Amino acid sequence: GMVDYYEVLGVQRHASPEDIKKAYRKLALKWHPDKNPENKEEAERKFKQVAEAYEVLSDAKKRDIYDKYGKEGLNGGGGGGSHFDSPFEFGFTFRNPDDVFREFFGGRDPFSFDFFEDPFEDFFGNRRGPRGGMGNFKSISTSTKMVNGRKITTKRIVENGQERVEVEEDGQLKSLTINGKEQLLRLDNK
Repeated sequence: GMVDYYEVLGVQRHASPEDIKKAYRKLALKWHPDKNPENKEEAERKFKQVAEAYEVLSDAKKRDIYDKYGKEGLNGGGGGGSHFDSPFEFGFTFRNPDDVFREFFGGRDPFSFDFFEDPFEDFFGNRRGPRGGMGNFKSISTSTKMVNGRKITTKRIVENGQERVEVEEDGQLKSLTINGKEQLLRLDNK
């Protein structure tokens, strides 16, 4: 009948490889972890499914199998009674969906721009930019002590060459300094 991966892509069984590429790219954005983190439940599940769907469905070796079977799947060739040459299952494991998207996109929004959607030009940091960026951290020094029953924690965080000191008391930020310039926390109403 049809291959379930088509339903994952949201297309018809007669969709071309190029149309598979379309759905793949579109859904890569649509259900991207950073696109819809609010519904991470539906997003994660479908996002990962898309990885599998694309990789397998787009494989000519699997298409050969599907053509033999008639898109029947379970023992399709036997049920249909077909006689075509096809590749065999050799105990192949499942691939990390994240690695799939890493290969083809880099784990990033397919429809993003390096000149317009610059991660390092984002006040809020909703483009995988600095301020919590992986590989951007040089070194973090953490030291905690007890003062009059109070938990005093000081963190020296170096990121992108910039140093910021964070001093907390019982889990509450008391002082914050950036490159020797103390910032006023009273301005932070987030």
